[PDB]
Amino acid sequence: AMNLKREQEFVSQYHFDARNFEWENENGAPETKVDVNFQLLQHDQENQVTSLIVILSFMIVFDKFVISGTISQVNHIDGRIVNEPSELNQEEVETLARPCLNMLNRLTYEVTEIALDLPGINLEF
Amino acid sequence: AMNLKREQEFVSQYHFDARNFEWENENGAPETKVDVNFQLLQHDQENQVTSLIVILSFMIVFDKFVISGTISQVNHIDGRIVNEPSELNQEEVETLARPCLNMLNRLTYEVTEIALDLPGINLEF
Repeated sequence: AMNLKREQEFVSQYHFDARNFEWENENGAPETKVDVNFQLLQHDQENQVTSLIVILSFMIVFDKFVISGTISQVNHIDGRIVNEPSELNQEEVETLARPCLNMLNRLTYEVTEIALDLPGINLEF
Repeated sequence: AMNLKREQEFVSQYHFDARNFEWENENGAPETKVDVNFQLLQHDQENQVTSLIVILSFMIVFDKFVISGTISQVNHIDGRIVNEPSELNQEEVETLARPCLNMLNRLTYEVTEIALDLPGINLEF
């Protein structure tokens, strides 16, 4: 089990936009892309803690609309010095991103239910 | 009572953005502005119906974030030719905009509850 201390997850940007098919005719249709990246904040050598920001950025393309933005969370990994965030494995990355991914799922469910007047879309990320 | 036939309300854009105080230091803080405008679609002379689009555009500034976008609804005013939408009075304009305003209130309540982890903000528009 990762020994994580987590700060409050933070929405920097959450955008719902209807697709503009006139614009896409000229410029091409947007593509879905979802990415998790990491910013180092601090290595505490004495206590062996790495503080970083987990950053979830997304553009998710539906038939009629696009969901896009960035959600992030400061995480402290207790008991490990992670020099380069690329050394974290897939399971570690998912664990680190889990609160952000949940935020994305819950905003998307509520916004799509309300905006479309249909049962909410569950991304299940 | 207005004799309205309404089509489904439509979200063109609904954006939540954290304020960028570095950007605002250079560029000035955003200001709240909410506006209702009208696009004529058709005057049906025989049936005496004016079809228009009611367009609610908004930028709403909170301490830490901004809500902005556009929500619209095609309305048909049955029994009246409205040559120039500026001839509608305040009560008529509110009635025409009511579904859009409700959409704005409900998206804002849910998005703020989820994103901020606090009771939803009720705009009460």
